[PDB]
Amino acid sequence: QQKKTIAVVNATGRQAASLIRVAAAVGHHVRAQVHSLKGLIAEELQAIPNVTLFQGPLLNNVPLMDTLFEGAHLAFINTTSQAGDEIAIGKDLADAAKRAGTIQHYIYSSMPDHSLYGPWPAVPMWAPKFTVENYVRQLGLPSTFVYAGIYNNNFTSLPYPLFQMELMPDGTFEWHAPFDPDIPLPWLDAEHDVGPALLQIFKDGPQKWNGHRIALTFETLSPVQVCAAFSRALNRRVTYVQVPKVEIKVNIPVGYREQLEAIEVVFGEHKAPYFPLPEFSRVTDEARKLWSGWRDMEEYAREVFPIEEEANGLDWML
Ligand SMILES: [Cl-]
Ligand SMILES: [Cl-]
Ligand SMILES: [Cl-]
Ligand SMILES: [Cl-]
Repeated sequence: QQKKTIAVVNATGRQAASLIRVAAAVGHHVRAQVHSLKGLIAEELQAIPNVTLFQGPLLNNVPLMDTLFEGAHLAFINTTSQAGDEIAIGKDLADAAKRAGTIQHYIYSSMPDHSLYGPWPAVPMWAPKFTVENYVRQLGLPSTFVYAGIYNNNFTSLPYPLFQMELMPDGTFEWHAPFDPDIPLPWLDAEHDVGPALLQIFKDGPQKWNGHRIALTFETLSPVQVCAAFSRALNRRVTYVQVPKVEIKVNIPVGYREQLEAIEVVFGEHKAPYFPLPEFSRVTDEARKLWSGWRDMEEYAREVFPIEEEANGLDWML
């Protein structure tokens, strides 16, 4: 009954773009911030009638935030550490949403602070989000926090850290990571499943979800199980190899290296849970109730992975 307007930031990011596409298709008007209008996705998103893009930085730009929230009733916020000041930006956005007065439900995409649950270090790009989560909880605005599982499409044969599905000379594939071969990890098809799940949270409403933490993951798989889904999907031998240090074969930003080293220690060295919150110990229950049509790792490897690889210029799929 009159779809409410949704405000979003980082519009071209996976989580935001997924929500935007489905929300607009069902009638929601969307107000989305993007750092720049250029780009395959930004251009794709601005061509959707129900969507309006507002280009500019979030860093020290509250005015843009006030503009974004004007006339909005719902918000889905996901920040990045890129411009630095992620905590600051997250608080400014929450304050801007409160000030707009019209936001009835504010969803923030949070991550754990591992050092709170054991003799473990805080993963640099995750812990900050939890801080923002604590802040948002204090605002007199209904809020819900989603914890995203590992994206299925992090996988690529390009020489990128942690999630390379390396193509060997013999046509076989190998995934090398510090993750214990058998401890199940939480996965997520961002493209297809983030959008529908977030929309159901909005449909259910703030009385049901105010204050809740939801694990946005629809299936748990150990690395060994992931490789077998790929092997089964591509009819190729795909095997997992546990490695102490992440193989970093290309140059990466300083902050990303620190993130990876934290990962070597937390999952490699300590074998700590991905979601170390007591609430998340099935961890997939709520997510599946929210969106029944979620896709698994085998469908990704077989139906999307080949196309994404060809799009990146790879030829193994001929
Ligand atoms: Cl609505
Ligand atoms: Cl438009
Ligand atoms: Cl509150
Ligand atoms: Cl490089």
